Amino acid sequence: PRGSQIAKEFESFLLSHLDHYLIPAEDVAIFVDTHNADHVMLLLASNGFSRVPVITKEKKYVGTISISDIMAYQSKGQLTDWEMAQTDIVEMVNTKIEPINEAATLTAIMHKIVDYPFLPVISDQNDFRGIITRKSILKAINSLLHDFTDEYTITPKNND
Amino acid sequence: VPRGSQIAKEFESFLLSHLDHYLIPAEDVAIFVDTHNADHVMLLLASNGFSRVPVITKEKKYVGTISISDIMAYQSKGQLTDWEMAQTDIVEMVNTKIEPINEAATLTAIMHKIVDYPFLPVISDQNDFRGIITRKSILKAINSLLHDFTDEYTITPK
Ligand SMILES: [Pt+2]
Ligand SMILES: [Pt+2]
Repeated sequence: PRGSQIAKEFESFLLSHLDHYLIPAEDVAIFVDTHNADHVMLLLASNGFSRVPVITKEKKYVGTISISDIMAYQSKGQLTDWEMAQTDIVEMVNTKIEPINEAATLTAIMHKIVDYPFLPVISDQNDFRGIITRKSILKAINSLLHDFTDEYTITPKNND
Repeated sequence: VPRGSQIAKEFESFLLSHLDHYLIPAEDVAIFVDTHNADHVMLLLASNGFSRVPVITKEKKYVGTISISDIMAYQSKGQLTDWEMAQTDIVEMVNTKIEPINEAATLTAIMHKIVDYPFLPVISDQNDFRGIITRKSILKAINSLLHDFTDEYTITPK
């Protein structure tokens, strides 16, 4: 059979704080597929971002990029610094984090946010809608842990 | 004890009794020593997939954290040459912004602090490094809470 779902009461409460875990595309730092390998490497080391979403000039999701992705590509094809200043990031884009849909179940988001630091949210047409981070989920989880008892009563159950 | 807004005692009880393994021990956490040369640390951080790593002393005592952005910022601050950077240990570029939590910290405080930082170094009263609590390990426990809380508890509308 299929696995367990999160309690309907928890899913109901968290869906009243949707604004918290979904971070819109306009508030998320991104790189374009046509951007320079060396330039985004210098930028990733200055900003100190583990990995950043890569999108196209028409705002469509491509993958993610990190310093370790660029550095692995440099070793793989023995590319010099001058050659890296002429290479776009399309060729070294990480596609391991499978993007979730806008209509994803909160039970799936909770399972996937454990595995990845962030989940890119896309439309059925692959338009980058934004990201869901471990931090934004924990903000909503924190409100749940403090305010769940405002609309709900929890009583212990004895199974013995 | 005049405590403020606390997490529900039922949630705190469940998280403490079933999945208290969110306190990743010091033996399972990758670390750097404060004497490790900056360039080799930078090369290691760029080879492995790590945003920032805890820095402990030779005597397993907490010092701070290190990231590529910490080393690179120190390099431009003093426009240091690559041979000057080779001799340099990471203890001069260490990041002490993440204030370590105590072993005796409340779960309510851990939950407020894990939102702010990707991980919380857990230390003793003598600053002995005990391990870390990550956003990932907290989310594993939170996931078990969201699925199995109703095993020992009944939730009814108020
Ligand atoms: Pt690099
Ligand atoms: Pt560097």
